[PDB]
Amino acid sequence: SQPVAITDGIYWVGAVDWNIRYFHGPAFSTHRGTTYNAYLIVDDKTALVDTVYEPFKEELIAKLKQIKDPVKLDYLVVNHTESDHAGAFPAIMELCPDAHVLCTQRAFDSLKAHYSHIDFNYTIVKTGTSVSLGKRSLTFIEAPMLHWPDSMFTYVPEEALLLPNDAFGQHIATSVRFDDQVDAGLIMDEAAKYYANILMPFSNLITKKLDEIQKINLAIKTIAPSHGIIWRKDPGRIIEAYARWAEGQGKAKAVIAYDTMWLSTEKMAHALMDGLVAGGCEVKLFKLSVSDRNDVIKEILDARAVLVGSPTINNDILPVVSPLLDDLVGLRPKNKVGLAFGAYGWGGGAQKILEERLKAAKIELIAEPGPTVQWVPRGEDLQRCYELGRKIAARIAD
Amino acid sequence: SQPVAITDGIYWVGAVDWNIRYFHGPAFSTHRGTTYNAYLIVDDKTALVDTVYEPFKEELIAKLKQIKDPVKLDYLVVNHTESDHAGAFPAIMELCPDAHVLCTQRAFDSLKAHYSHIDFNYTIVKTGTSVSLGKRSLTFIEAPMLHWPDSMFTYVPEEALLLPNDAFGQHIATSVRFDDQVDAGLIMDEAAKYYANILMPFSNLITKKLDEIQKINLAIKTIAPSHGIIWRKDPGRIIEAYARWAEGQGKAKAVIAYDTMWLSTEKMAHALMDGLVAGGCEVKLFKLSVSDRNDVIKEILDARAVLVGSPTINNDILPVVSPLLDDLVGLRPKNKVGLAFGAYGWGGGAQKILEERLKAAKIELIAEPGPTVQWVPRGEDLQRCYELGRKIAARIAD
Ligand SMILES: Cc1cc2nc3c(=O)[nH]c(=O)nc-3n(C[C@H](O)[C@H](O)[C@H](O)COP(=O)(O)O)c2cc1C
Ligand SMILES: Cc1cc2nc3c(=O)[nH]c(=O)nc-3n(C[C@H](O)[C@H](O)[C@H](O)COP(=O)(O)O)c2cc1C
Ligand SMILES: [Zn+2]
Ligand SMILES: [Zn+2]
Ligand SMILES: [Zn+2]
Ligand SMILES: [Zn+2]
Repeated sequence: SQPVAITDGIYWVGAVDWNIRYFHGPAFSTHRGTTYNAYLIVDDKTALVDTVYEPFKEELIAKLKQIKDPVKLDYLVVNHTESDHAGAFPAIMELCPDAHVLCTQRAFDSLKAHYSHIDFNYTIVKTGTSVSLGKRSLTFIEAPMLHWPDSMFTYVPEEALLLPNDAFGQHIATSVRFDDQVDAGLIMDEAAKYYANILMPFSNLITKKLDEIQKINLAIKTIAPSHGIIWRKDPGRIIEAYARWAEGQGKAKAVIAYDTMWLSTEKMAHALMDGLVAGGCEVKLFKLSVSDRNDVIKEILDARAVLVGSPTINNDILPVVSPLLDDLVGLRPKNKVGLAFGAYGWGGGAQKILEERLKAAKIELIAEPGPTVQWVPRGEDLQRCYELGRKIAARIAD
Repeated sequence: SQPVAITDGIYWVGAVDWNIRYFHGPAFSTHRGTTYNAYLIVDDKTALVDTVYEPFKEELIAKLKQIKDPVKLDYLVVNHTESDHAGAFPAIMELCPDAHVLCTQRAFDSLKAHYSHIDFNYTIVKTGTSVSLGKRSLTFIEAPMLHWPDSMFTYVPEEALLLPNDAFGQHIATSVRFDDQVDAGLIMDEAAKYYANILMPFSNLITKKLDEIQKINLAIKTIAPSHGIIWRKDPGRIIEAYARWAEGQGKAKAVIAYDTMWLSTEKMAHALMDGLVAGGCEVKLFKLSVSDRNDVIKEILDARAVLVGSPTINNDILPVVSPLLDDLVGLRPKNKVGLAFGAYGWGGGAQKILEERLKAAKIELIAEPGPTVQWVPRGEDLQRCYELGRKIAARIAD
């Protein structure tokens, strides 16, 4: 209800969403809700950075009024136009028709598309352009595909404050606002779940952007994303993390996701696992119909190996295994080795589909024609899987 | 606990599984449990038809012993070798090592695969072979792929009793055993849920099989499946139902399955629905992340149109929509018209995938390049969808 000062004249005026359990419709599971972060920079001219998810506009406005009532607003920065950040645009614009919009070109197009019927003053910004607010100013950095084509970060020189919008955020609801008021390991895990499910496909763009920021030698003292905690005590940690994740070196870990109807594919999953562990490798095993897809993807970000298994039903794979596969193809895991496996009763069919989809995700099969078994595994069948797991372990070496 | 007599000398000795909520691993959802039906025919020689899911072997044996304790068993018929019916094979075979197995060739192969280490006396049966038990006898009818390659039905002429194993069954748990002690509409619906998710792919085989039985002019006075209620009062209904479902004529109904992240695909689903309803069509609308895939498939059995929609995320379809698509390809719905639709932000990509998978399920698209919208629908966009729903209605005619 109350705004929170990041420093004098700079306030967090977002909204906390405790009860939301799924983001992007079904796409992302938020076991602990999330927040919609918006920032108010007060000066000779005052600027509001991003807005809020439409259902929380009241909270935005109520917080704005707590800093200064008749909401002033000279500039309204729109770093991103998805709905969780631009949904309260009509309301804010209605509250200050004179507000000057600062956004990218693609942003401007999106904004006219999602709202039209709303006229407003503006200026398309590009990497490097800068507006002054008086004592402080805000410069911009275009971030195409650093989630969306319209994406961009805002930087406040005078304070070394970076406002990347989605980048560096984590989906978590707390009444506390800063990284130093939260458990280090828990918040870094949320951050990884975030990266893995949203930024994984743009890993190469992340390093490029990180380097650009590195060259220009930008001083970053605090990072305020659009979701979650504000990295005020140690931005370095999250920046180093993004670099490692985007590089994709990985860790000597393997994720095995699968499902079964009568346990044979499971017995194979188990043997494969034993081989992987014997080869000195950490293993995470997921029975998909009982695990969270986003929690599985998060584990894959650091894994060097991804094994997926399934029996064949009606000459296809088991439908619970589909989500993970189409999600992998779209997320484009970088630098991963893999394997498909599973049982069958007569003709088979799921193995082709599994290898097809795994290759479409650019994951290199450690073995064209993966382990397959008819009806039930026998001693040598499980032994072969064990050896295979041992092979994968040797390659994921480290 | 107690066996139930179907008629003197013929008893139901199966087990009721009240708490199972998912069958075939994740594949089939059993909102109300299921049962594993097995029958004991007593005569000069006594025969047991099918056994029971391994975890319920004690109930089987306990029931057998209440009929006659030293379990006698001269013949053990194995109509089907999946585990829900042959899981207690070891235990029965160890209780009567001399039992004579009567099964198909493919059954015999499966049996040696899933068990080996168990030898038993037997005789491969074919359509027409018949064994006598004294006063009554049992004749067999091979039923390849009427679910499994090893499937077959058992017929007891003296009583006009058909024991089809899975065919004609329904996944439902009740303490009552017969169709006349259950609501007609509820049991027929469960029967349809069953047919749609298991038998839909073999609808052509179903009519052939129904015809062969028709010509041979078999007197069926009672049908005792391997799951659910026993059709003892009106076998006709369930046989006529299978005929109509297998035929695939359908009904003037349309199923629309979809999901969205921001509501545009939903608004399109809505428009398409209005057109379909305006054209005199019944419509079932399913938001996939909140509906039961099996419940959705059941509705498609009767539908003449199947519309599937999805926005595009990372150049792919939304992962929640995958299960239904791969399940439709494998189930091969007979004689269906369809359409794919959805929104997108820039490049698109889900429409291609949707149409491909829809074709792969041999569903005739009522329009290659289905309705697609960028960002949000505008008036003409929804109008167009409305017209399309209107068009499909016209074809679904009736
Ligand atoms: C409804 C159902 C449909 C099936 N369809 C096929 C099929 O099309 N092709 C095949 O080769 N096996 C088929 N099977 C057999 C399974 O692939 C086989 O039983 C396997 O051992 C099960 O693997 P699991 O124990 O890992 O679940 C089917 C089994 C069931 C229950
Ligand atoms: C995480 C996320 C990833 C996206 N990826 C793509 C993409 O690869 N290609 C595209 O054309 N649009 C993409 N979009 C844009 C959506 O397709 C677009 O916003 C659409 O309007 C959402 O459909 P809906 O309102 O039915 O949920 C993406 C949107 C989000 C939120
Ligand atoms: Zn409040
Ligand atoms: Zn082990
Ligand atoms: Zn009991
Ligand atoms: Zn309406």
